[PDB]
Amino acid sequence: CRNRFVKKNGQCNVEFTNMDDKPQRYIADMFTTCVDIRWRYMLLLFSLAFLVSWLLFGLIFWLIALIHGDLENPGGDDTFKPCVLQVNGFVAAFLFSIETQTTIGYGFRCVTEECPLAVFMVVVQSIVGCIIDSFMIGAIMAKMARPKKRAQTLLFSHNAVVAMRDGKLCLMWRVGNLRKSHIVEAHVRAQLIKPRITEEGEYIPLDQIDIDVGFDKGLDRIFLVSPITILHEINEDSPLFGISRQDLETDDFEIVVILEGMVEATAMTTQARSSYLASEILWGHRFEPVLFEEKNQYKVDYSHFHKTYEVPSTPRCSAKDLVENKFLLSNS
Amino acid sequence: CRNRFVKKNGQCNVEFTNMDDKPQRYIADMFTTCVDIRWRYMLLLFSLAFLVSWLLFGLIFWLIALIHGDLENPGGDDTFKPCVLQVNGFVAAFLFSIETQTTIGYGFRCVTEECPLAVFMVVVQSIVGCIIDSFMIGAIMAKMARPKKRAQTLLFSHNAVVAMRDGKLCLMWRVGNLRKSHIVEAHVRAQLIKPRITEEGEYIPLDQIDIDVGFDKGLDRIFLVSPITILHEINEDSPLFGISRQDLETDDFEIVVILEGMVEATAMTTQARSSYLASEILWGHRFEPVLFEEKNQYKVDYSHFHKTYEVPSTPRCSAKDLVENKFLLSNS
Amino acid sequence: CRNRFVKKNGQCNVEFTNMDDKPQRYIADMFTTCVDIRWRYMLLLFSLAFLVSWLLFGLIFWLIALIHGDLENPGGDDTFKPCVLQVNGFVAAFLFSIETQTTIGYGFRCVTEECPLAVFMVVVQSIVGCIIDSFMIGAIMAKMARPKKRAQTLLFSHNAVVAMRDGKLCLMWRVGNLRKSHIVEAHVRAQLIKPRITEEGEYIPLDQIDIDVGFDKGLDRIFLVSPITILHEINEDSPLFGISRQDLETDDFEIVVILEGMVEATAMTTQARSSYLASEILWGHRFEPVLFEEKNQYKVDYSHFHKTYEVPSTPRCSAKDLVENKFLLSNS
Amino acid sequence: CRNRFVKKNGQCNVEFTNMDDKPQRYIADMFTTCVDIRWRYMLLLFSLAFLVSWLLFGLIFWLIALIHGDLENPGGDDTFKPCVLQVNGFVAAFLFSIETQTTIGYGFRCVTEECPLAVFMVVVQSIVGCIIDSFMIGAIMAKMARPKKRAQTLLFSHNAVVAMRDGKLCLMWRVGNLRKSHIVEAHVRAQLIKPRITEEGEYIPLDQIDIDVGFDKGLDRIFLVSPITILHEINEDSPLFGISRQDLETDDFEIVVILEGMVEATAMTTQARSSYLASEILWGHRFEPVLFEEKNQYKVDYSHFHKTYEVPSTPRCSAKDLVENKFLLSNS
Ligand SMILES: [K+]
Ligand SMILES: [K+]
Ligand SMILES: [K+]
Ligand SMILES: [K+]
Repeated sequence: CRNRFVKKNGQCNVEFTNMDDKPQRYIADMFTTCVDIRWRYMLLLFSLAFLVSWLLFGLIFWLIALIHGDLENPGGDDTFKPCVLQVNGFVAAFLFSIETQTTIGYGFRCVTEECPLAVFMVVVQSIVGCIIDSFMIGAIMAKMARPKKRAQTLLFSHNAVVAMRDGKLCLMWRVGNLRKSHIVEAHVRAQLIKPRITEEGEYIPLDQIDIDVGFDKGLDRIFLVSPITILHEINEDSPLFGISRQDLETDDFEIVVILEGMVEATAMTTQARSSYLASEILWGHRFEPVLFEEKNQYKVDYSHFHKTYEVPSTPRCSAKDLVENKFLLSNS
Repeated sequence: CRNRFVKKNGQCNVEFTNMDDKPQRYIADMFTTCVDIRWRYMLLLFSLAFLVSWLLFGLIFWLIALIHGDLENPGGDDTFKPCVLQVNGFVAAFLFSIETQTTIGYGFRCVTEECPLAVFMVVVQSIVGCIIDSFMIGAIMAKMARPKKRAQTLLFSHNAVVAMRDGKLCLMWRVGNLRKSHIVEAHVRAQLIKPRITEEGEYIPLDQIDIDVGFDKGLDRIFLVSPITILHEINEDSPLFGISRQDLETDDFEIVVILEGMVEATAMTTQARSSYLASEILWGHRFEPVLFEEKNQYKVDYSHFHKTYEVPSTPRCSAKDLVENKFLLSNS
Repeated sequence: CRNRFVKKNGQCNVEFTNMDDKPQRYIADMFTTCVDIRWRYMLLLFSLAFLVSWLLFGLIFWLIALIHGDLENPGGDDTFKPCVLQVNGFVAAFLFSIETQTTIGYGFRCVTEECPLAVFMVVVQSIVGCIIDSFMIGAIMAKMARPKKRAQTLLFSHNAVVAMRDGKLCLMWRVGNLRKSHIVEAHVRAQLIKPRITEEGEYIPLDQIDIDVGFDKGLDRIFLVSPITILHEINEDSPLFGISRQDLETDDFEIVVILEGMVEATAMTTQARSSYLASEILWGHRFEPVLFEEKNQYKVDYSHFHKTYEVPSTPRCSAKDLVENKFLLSNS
Repeated sequence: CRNRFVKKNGQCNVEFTNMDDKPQRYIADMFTTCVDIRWRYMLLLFSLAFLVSWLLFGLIFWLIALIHGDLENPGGDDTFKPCVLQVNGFVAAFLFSIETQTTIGYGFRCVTEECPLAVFMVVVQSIVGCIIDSFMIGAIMAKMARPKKRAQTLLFSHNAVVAMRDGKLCLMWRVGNLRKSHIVEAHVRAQLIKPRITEEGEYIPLDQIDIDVGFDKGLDRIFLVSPITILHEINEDSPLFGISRQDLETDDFEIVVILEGMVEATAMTTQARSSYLASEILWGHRFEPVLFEEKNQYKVDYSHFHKTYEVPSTPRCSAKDLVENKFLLSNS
């Protein structure tokens, strides 16, 4: 009866455990994780970094002010010039650190030509400042631009159907584009998922078996404007070959459907997924047409996308029987 | 007689309606939309964000100035130090907010060490400032760099022709590069569009049928320097197999041509398209050569690109007849 | 005798003329051109933009200062507050414009709360400022990162050779990686270039004919660490099938070799090219091995890369003859 | 006995020498190198650039201050206005240079309307400033984002095994994903590495021979969630065809395994590698299942990933013998 390996939203149902090296391997790939975490976390993270550099330098400057004796003479006089003007304490040293690294530079607190170490520190802090910004930009740039978001404007039919097209019995499901932007170099893939035991007695917890959508003839490549109906012809080499309408309400297995393509604007490949259980496949049905001609253009009614209608003319046996039977009649 | 599913510019003629979830699905993919809108909109949008953060913080600062009693003593004295110097009112609080977030920091209005909340607010606003900038950069970066713009320096012939090459009857159309930059890993695809009814009585509003350009042999991949003429050999497995010159002025259908490749500079796939109606296909014609040798290099005259000439030697029947007839003569 | 369509550096020898729409099509694709121009031009271009916005706003501010009467009272007094402090003339108005847009904000020239138009202008200029920066970043980012630069660390043999390998006569040329960085998902392509006339009497100025490197079997995909020798087996379906050693010093044609792959760091496809004329192909030679085992690793001597040695055992006739002859001996 | 061409981490064991043009070819591709060097080097490099521009301009400003006579009158008076206020010497000129290029602009040192050359210099320095930043961003952006880092969250089995599946003798190794992020458009490749001599007596130091993973049928493409076991069927066309269990402890050769795919977030192809020596291949073993059903989802125990168990039922001869023998029994 259960269960489902890929959910309908495409989300995969599985978890990794006892991975061992996970910590040290994630440090090297660390950038990859950083961009998948919630915004608030990536942000708080960066503000944490800012805050830390501001405090660090602030301390240096305050230390410098303390030792130089600026805390007691922040503004100096004819006989005395402070390292950095107007640093009277911690908060003052803090403010100056921020003003410097942010490049606001109000100027009320200001470096003088006196201390080479203060000057140096400012130099270092400036450079540092650029570095952190650069990381933030890249991170934000990257995360903002993730192509997996496009998979949410792509659509699969809630069900898959089996039915005759041009003398052949075919498993079909539908796909559609919810944006007027194109999916470039798009193509599809399908797989039958279920556990099995090889004739040698080897148990495969879940075997993934290719469902042929026409890859060989280059037919898995699609041009997607209006919703396309995807066809798997069930034949000798099909994993569904010996399955009939009654085997559908009995058998336990899963079909996984994939759509890969490039977001038109960024040319970044996105991968959309969904799944049909044997109990989500409608035998003897056909998809309702979503496309019609309004005279000087075409329109797509998306409310008909998921809808199917009964075709009582449809055979209830397997392709296998269907074929075999043909060769009794034709054989006699 | 009508109509056309893809226009000649490649623009697709169709519209989506009754999409349902459109709003909630567009929010998750929201970045994808943001980059396709007109510049002025993306910009005004960002300036809207800036303006909003400036006003927001300005209010905070003004509120802080008001309560602290700075509005009445903006410059302070020996006994009194304001939260932020020189904020006498709304506009002053506004100016300071901008100066801070932009990092101009003229310094006439300046934070003091007095209020931790003012200090904090400045901290927050600074961080915020970086965040908005980062988004703007990414957005601008992205939109500026869109690869679909390259499709406008790529070219299709205004017409397609049918004619004999090396003993075979072929549908041909032409493609060309208008930049001296290359289209990397380029390849082509073709499809016949028209409504049809399966032998089972199923209506397909528009069926998309592959036109073989040599995909199987890897011949759909092209190296495009000078204009290339693309050939579809019309044979047993061709959708045009049973079509003759007279069927061209009668029949209603459409041929869709695609060119996919990578912009040399960004290596981002662009997809160019165009279309030929049965009435835009010239039977019995041939393309005028645009390439000639000037002795130590080659030149392309692009004014000859679209031009075709009559070949009266050309057969007016279908490949089907042509073949079948060959097997009467050779059969007798 | 001449000439060469692709030079040895990969540079293509051809020019486009009479393109017509070139100007209006380049405006839409305008970004693509901007990144291919020399640095100095892209830079001067941007500094031109900066300079133009600084001058524009400077004028506005100066106009505002003039009308308000600030030019005569730049510092104001108890009874008079200028729009922007310390603007006494053109250069002053200019300096302030720059200080504002650059966010330096020394603060000597500073906006006051008086003029909403000055304030507004500052607002506008700030926003504008960000916009130009963003473009510069993207442009610089893009151009700096162009993948076509990697093609200069990729290498082709100065000559191609023909010779026997495992009982088959093969055209071979060599390729090599000059960086320890990998070329990801790399593959090769070859083509024979030369003008020809179809049996129908149609002249093709230059026909491009695929040279099979094993694409069908997936053998055109290579893993390139040490230099690889690329093999074209000359057989029935080869365009070189009927060519012998003597036809090489006579015939005029060209072979074009391509290597496509992804720069490991940016995963951006680069395309490297080179060319062999019939007179650059060495019949009866073999490449000198550049790889040898030094015991706990391997080394590549690149000075042997281009070198070839004579194999007098090599047949001087065409594959065609070679085959045909085999079937006399075996036929008698 | 030795040695290994690709290490187990994927690192390649080889070195390039006598490359000749290496310096001039690396200058054109210079960006590619810059991003592979250690952070500290790329950073120090950039800080070097900053420091150099600060010093350069500082000198100009100091020169200008010197000649104008500002060094003796940094603050000016009613009758005298300095080029740049408050530059009394070298360090002062330095500080101002930094303040300007960084856009901090404290304002204590400030340009006046007096010198057009000082003004000009500031203009130039500002523009320059933007330029360097832009490069730093791009560099940091790029390097931070390198897709080769993802290959460290991808996994190969420590050993490869040979064993029967569904009546066929197969070489198998395992692959797994250590992140819950997907590897998009992933596919695999395998190759047998070893030196050989063609029947013509030509020595190939290392020949790379394709191991068929199902490329022809499109089966080399995988959907990787849980660890997949990769199968090479050993048959007539297999390079391992004539190899038996005893040939494994004798022969010296290497098998190289590759996994190519796209980092889900950036859609940038990464290439992962590893290697199995004839002595790292376990004949007669089978992989321990890492996947099991916990009722409403699936889990992967990664500690079982590398583990194999003995299958005494396994034949010790080559596929060749195995086949040939079948045709004695069936032949008699
Ligand atoms: K500033
Ligand atoms: K200032
Ligand atoms: K600033
Ligand atoms: K400032």
